[PDB]
Amino acid sequence: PIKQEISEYFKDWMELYKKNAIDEMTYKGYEQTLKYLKTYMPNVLISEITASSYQRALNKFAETHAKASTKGFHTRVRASIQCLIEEGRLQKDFTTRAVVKGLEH
Repeated sequence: PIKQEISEYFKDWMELYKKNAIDEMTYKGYEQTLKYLKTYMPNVLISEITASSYQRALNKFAETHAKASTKGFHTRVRASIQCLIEEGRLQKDFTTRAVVKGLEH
């Protein structure tokens, strides 16, 4: 079972598998994505997120960010959900088909 806030977990995750492992300038991205997560998805529990929820959060984000930017957010969040799946703590990867990443230009 996986009961925790999406934002909280992301930080937990990044500091475990990304922190000192990846480039410094690159880690900045995860810190940003973390920040974003805290904003667009406040007390959102990982176990409540649905393909729709996520797509919706992603849309709201796209209406104030560029495509490239919104993409980076998604991709990074997606990666954190993977280990959650692999570990067998999360049933369905809601970020799976939500591949739709609203643009801006």
